[PDB]
Amino acid sequence: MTLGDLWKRRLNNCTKEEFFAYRRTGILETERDKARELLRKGETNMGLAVSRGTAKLAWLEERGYVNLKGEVVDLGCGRGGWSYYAASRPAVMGVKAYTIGGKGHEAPKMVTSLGWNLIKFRAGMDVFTMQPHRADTVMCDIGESSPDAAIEGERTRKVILLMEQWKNRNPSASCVFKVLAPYRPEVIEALHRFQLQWGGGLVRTPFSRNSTHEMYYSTAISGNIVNSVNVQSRKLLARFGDQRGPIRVPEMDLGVGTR
Ligand SMILES: Nc1nc2c(ncn2[C@@H]2O[C@H](COP(=O)(O)OP(=O)(O)OP(=O)(O)O)[C@@H](O)[C@H]2O)c(=O)[nH]1
Ligand SMILES: C[S@@+](CC[C@H](N)C(=O)[O-])C[C@H]1O[C@@H](n2cnc3c(N)ncnc32)[C@H](O)[C@@H]1O
Ligand SMILES: [Mg+2]
Repeated sequence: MTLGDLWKRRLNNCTKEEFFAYRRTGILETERDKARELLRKGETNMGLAVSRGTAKLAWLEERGYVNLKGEVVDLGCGRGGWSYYAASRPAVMGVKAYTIGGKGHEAPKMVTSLGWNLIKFRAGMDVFTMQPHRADTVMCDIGESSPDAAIEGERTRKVILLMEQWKNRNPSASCVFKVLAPYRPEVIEALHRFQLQWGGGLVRTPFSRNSTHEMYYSTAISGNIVNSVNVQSRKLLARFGDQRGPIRVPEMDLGVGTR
């Protein structure tokens, strides 16, 4: 049993009020008041982020932890926050975005955010059985939360295997992907093998809530994986009891227009 396993158990044991306060203590949170209503009413001429994912990927790019370029593939695009971010980057020439959709899953939001015309969305697509194709940048933000850490570990393992398949097709592609449950043993083993062959490392974004252990793997960074995970598990375990609120910041606005 790992520190992350203990964190998950302590999380599940919170009362409702305890969980709510812990979830957001000390986290950066974009102000989505305007964006949320525009999307709800069906406004398409908007550059405000379609989800909280946009600011997360922007942070990784602005830190130099990812370098989005060329032909990008967004595996599990959901509402499209990462696809719209990538399409706005001058170094990106095209985005192919795929998501399963259906009951309980978010379909792409359709807006004129800058570079929208460079995105090809395909909903109703399972990426785990889809054959890889050529790409310069492979992104994947898949990892559905579950109160069961063993399920979260298996979900994470499937994402890492997907990334190995895309790297097999594209050995030189840059990769950025969510690692939902990085502390599980089969996840450590799989990440170690990934890092051995492809380089990379893990990083925690400041927008990720304390109710998730998610870390992002990128081929553009480095770092001992076990040390990265345990550092994160301890920061999460130490935040239990903190009463400070979230840190509110403006939502990303990418502007509108074609590229
Ligand atoms: N103690 C407690 N734990 C909870 C509760 N709800 C969720 N959790 C735990 O927190 C984990 C993450 O919960 P969520 O924040 O809803 O997961 P998410 O993927 O971010 O969900 P979205 O907000 O829809 O994006 C769950 O897998 C549970 O382990 C709750 O009401 N009480
Ligand atoms: C919420 S999204 C990522 C958020 C996105 N990066 C953004 O910025 O809006 C994760 C998506 O992956 C989708 N997904 C999960 N499993 C999938 C699968 N096997 N194939 C395709 N899409 C999948 C889920 O429906 C979900 O919408
Ligand atoms: Mg989660």
